[PDB]
Amino acid sequence: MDSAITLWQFLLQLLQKPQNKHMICWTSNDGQFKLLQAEEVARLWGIRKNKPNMNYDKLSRALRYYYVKNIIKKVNGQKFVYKFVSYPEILNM
DNA sequence: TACCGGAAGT
DNA sequence: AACTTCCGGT
Ligand SMILES: [Zn+2]
Ligand SMILES: [Zn+2]
Repeated sequence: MDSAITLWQFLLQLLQKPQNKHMICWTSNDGQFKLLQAEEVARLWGIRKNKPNMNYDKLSRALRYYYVKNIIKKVNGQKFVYKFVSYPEILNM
């Protein structure tokens, strides 16, 4: 009985609340964001999905799977920085 | 330590 | 399917 929330939706959720700006913030006005506190975001994700051993290593692997899906891409040469391929298009399905 | 995609588990 | 868990190579 966990949250049916998706990982990219969960990130979008954190990005909506100022309370989480210290751990994840927007770095552009076109979908780019940065995991300021990557392990903290990962622990939060594990609590949500009920995976106590969740860490940034495995969360990042999930993000890498989004490259193929064209949901999220990596911002090359910028640690912890990623970009939503089509934000906010992904919010008006 | 970050990032990457293959392979297998849930 | 959408991750989760490992692994070895850049
Ligand atoms: Zn639209
Ligand atoms: Zn390794």
